[PDB]
Amino acid sequence: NITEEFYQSTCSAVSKGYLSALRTGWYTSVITIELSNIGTDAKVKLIKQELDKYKNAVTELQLLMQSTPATNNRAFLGFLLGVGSAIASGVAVCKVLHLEGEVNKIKSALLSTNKAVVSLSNGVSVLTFKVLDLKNYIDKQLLPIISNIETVIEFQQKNNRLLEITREFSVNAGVTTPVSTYMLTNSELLSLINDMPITNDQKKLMSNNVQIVRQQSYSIMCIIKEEVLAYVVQLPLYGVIDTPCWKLHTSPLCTTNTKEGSNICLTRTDRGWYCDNAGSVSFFPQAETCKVQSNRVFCDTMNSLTLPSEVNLCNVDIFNPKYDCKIMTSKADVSSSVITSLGAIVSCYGKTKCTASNKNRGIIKTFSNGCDYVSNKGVDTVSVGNTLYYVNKQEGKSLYVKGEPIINFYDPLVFPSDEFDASISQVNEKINQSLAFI
Amino acid sequence: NITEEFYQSTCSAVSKGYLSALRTGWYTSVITIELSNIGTDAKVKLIKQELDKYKNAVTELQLLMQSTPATNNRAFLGFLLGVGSAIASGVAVCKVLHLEGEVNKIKSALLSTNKAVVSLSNGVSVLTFKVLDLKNYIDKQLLPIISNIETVIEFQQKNNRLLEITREFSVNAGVTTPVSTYMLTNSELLSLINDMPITNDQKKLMSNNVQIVRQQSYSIMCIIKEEVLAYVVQLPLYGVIDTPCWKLHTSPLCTTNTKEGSNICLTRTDRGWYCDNAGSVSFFPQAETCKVQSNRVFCDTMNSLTLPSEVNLCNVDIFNPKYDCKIMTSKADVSSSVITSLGAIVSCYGKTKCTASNKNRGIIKTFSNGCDYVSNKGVDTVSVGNTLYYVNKQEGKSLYVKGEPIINFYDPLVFPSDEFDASISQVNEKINQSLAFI
Amino acid sequence: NITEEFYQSTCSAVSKGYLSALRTGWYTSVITIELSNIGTDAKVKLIKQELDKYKNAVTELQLLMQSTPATNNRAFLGFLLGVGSAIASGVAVCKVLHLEGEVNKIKSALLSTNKAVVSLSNGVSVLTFKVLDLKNYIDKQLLPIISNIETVIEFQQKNNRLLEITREFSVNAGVTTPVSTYMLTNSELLSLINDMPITNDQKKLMSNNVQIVRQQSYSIMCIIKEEVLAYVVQLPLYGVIDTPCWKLHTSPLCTTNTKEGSNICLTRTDRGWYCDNAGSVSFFPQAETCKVQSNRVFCDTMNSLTLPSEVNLCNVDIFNPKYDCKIMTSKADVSSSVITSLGAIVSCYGKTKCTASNKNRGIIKTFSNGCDYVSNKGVDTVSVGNTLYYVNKQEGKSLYVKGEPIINFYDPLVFPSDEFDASISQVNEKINQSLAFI
Ligand SMILES: Cc1ccc(O)c(Cn2c(NC3CCN(CCN)CC3)nc3c(C)cccc32)n1
Ligand code: NI
Ligand code: NI
Ligand code: NI
Repeated sequence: NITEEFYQSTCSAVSKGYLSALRTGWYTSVITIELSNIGTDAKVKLIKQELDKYKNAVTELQLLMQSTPATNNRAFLGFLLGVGSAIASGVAVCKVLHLEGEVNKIKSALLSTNKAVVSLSNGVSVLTFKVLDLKNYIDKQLLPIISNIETVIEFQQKNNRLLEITREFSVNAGVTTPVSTYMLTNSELLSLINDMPITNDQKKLMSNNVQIVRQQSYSIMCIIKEEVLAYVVQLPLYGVIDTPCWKLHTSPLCTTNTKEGSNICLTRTDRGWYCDNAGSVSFFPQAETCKVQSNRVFCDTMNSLTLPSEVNLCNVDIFNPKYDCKIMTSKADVSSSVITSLGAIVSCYGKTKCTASNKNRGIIKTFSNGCDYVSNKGVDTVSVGNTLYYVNKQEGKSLYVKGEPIINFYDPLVFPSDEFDASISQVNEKINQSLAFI
Repeated sequence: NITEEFYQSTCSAVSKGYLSALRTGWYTSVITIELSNIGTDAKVKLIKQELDKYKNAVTELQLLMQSTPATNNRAFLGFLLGVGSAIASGVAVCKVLHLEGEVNKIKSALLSTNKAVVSLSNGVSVLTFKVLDLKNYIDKQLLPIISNIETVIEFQQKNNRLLEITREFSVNAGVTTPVSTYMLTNSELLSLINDMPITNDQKKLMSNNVQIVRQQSYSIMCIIKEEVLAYVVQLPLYGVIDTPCWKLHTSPLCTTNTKEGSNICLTRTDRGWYCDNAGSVSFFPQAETCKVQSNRVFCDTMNSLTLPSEVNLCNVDIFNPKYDCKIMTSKADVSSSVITSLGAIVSCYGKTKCTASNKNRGIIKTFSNGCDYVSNKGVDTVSVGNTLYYVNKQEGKSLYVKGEPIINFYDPLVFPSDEFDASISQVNEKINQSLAFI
Repeated sequence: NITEEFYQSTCSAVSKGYLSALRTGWYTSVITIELSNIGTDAKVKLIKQELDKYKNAVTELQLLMQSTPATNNRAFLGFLLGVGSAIASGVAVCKVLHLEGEVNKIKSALLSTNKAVVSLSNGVSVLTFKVLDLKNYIDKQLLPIISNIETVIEFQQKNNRLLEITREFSVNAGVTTPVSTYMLTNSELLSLINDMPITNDQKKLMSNNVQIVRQQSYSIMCIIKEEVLAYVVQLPLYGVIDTPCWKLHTSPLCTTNTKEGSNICLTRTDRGWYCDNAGSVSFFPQAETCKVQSNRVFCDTMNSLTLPSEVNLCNVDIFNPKYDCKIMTSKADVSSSVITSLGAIVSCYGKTKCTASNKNRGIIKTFSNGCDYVSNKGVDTVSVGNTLYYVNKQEGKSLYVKGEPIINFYDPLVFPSDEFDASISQVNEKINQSLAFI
């Protein structure tokens, strides 16, 4: 049940009713492909051509794995975030696979089965998968060599996966995300998730959202040694599930004076996704880092700040004494809209045409200067200047919470007009300094 | 006919002569694939293997469509933009396809033809396409079952499109962009555009720029129901065509005093693409959101601000009284270049080596400290410090408009040196306050 | 030998021991595919179907090349960078290939061989490659037409490369990066690099890092004329190799007073990669633009500033008189971590739980309020609030350099709390102004 409240006083809107799925950790599995260490007619020539693609793929992956895997790591409020190393857990597992005897343990565990748990030498208990046995196919079906065309067809089919895995790694420098169906087919991933040491709620959540799991996973090319090709697939652990989440939408709140350039603006800067988490609130300032599936929101705690739950008071009383609510100030009174979950915020200033329309009937509301809001019931589009926005047509109730725009409480003569990483208190602090000198 | 003017007074350059193609709206088409609801030798075994890939693909897409489609939406002057919901129109059409009887209308309309217009239950008139009839192939060619190898080959060819469509959706969570040739082949797209309810100028523009149309389109996986696979392809509507566009390039303008750290800088912040549109100017602050093809510039109005055409006065008189031109200030006198359409802006400060070269002859100009410009006639590269820039070799005339750098009109002692979202008036406003106290 | 030093005084850490590979220029090669200008049974029907895919691909590429190739160009300290035109060199070479007689020279040079150097009409000496002769296959093997199935199989294999090259160009508007194995196979690229007019150190570096070369290259679709398909592959020139590089990591340094909101913060803004280069330092403010492979760091000089080597003094004495070290100030005392090459910086403020753990033993350190650091020896994870960071497990020694946090030297009453593009001197300059008025 999605709902939404718009706050006329602060030109912001909160969408409630979502359930969390937060990636809090990683699980590393080792996916393996067993390799073969190895007068012409037309059908044998096609076999030699496909066999050469196989050798080249192996040679290509071996040349690729002469270097340690790595990505590119750093050194509205997104600049406040820290800097992780996303594949550091997978790379550490991959580093263990280079120790002597380590690959042999995996090779031995997968001798009689395709699915095995192996505890590596450093105590890490990883699930191991043999997804393709090219050794057994090439040795039992191609080493006999003249032959037939159904072997040519079948060999192209079994080799194609190796060639595609190699292509993906070649244009991604050994590290891919999302994890394609060549790295792990849909059935392999589902059975991997089923055999995973996770709870029953996590298995259902991951199985019902495999496409999201793929986007939150990495495939890390690891080693080719002793006829074994191994890459680490690093899967999300969802350690926070089904807690309340809400999306804060903000838009500029300006005065609407007639004289151009005499207008002052403020904007709440704490927009993003918010999820209750372990007694605090996980705040994701760049809401584009989260993916929404029905009422479930998938985020990654690496792109979050951990905040006191009092941050929610900015939505009811931005002047509350318990949390210093974050705002920016400006003079730029430019018009724009923010499409919310259940409606649209319109910040209409100057001489801009701002309307809301219905498909069949056309314009049904003309906005006046200021910040205003329309629900998605009976509305299909919104227009701000030359920009047409379609609104979301999801079901749910909106509440318009009336209140005076807080920008009216500020005297333009002492208003600090270029504050970015600011708050209610910092702006009051600067006002009182300009007031002292006059 | 592309032309360019450089303004020495403000360290900026405008490239004129371009024609617009602005995505103002969306058109939603429903693309359908008709599905089949269904002792071994070598050729039959290959058929069973390909048939299993088909079942798995269907099963995979069905598991994928258990959730509502969505992307990731937000909550130099790009921070001023609003926030749309790019696939909200497609998702709304897709939501209608889940109503009872809706899929049946599409199935019936496409019974005797592959191209049909269907008015959905909510009055939306959508064009509908059947691009692949796997039902008829599997039922009339594979249900008879021993057989031959040309059936194995042909079935792999017809099934491959379904498998690739499924792969794309699987690593993109049901929403792809650009729209690949598997979603819609080049011929299907061209005939879709031809049968579209659009003007003749729009049909020619889209047909001559299909690769751009692909990049501005989305494919939204929708429903598998009653042996019909349907995905919505959401195509751009170019409601603004052939209006004048120009690209504003800006670069830092600093004083060139000898004492390090005594220099003050300003930079015009209104760089981006500008297109005349419906009596105003559509401003795209993140010029990387537009794609240039010859003299045609393709943009998306969702990444624009609608501005008074008086904003063009900042290029002739930055101190004009009709528009408050946007600038930032700093002390960071770092060297850099901006490659323009027809030349290069060089901001050379401190001890940096800045030159312009020709392929055959080498260095032909050494820049002195300040902001300067060179046309692309006779120039192939520009070097600022350890950075080599190739210049664009497109044809067209540049004009160097002489004038005193406006940074010279500012007294460094009262110059506000960390203004970002500022303007000419805001900076004068702050100067007069620091002047009052001294 | 990677090493790291943490500076408690400034909440920053430097990772030393890396070797550079800086793309300083571009090399343009012309890759060519020779084209053919051209009652049914089952095997001939499959041949006609594959032949139609071939015609459509040619027709598609011809329609694509009716426009000039282009990308999307612009107009912590990344905003200081200039703006290049990445494919301007390739596009210029491609423009020459449209002059009359130019394609014929290439066609003639590659008549008896697949590898040739051709000097174009404007004096550019480009290496030219014929990677696929579909003309000779279609004319000598398919123009004879009933036939066999091994021809159907072989023709699908030889045509597939053309179809995939066409797909890539179709969803990328004629410009791809990275350069896939369809544009240039691994062997073709290696032999291209070997025949390149570059030094022996550059050949080894590029050959041992082809996957990185691919990511730093572009493929530019160019011309279809006189049965020749030509695209320009634009390869990086690494003109700076094996100079020292180091990564600067920064994190917020705040006071740790008990009263909420009374804390002041500063953060060094000069984080990024740094490489010695030609007497200066190449600074890459967006460290995600560089790719690390073992101890080699690959960057692109287009995303760099050229700085005096004195910028390194900010790591030893941020108050040094030779370079004005860049900082930002704020009041936002939010907790976060920065994962470094060999450890983790923890900025722990307020009521946040901050710990460091080992896989087997659990929590081994609890951080107190302030900025602190832990090496990756014996540490596997770090937790700041609800965010778990895995640390990098690479080998190397860390040094903890003790010193008083410089934030303690600032009186909060005159501390400028919203400076972004600031420096040590600018902040002192503002403090002395607020001090004068009190
Ligand atoms: C890329 C970039 C470059 C330069 C820069 O500053 C910023 C940060 N920044 C500031 N900074 C403020 C400005 C005035 N302040 C002066 C105190 N009266 C100083 C620091 N205002 C901003 C606004 C409004 C929008 C987006 C970013 C903003 N980002
Ligand atoms: Ni829209
Ligand atoms: Ni360049
Ligand atoms: Ni991590």
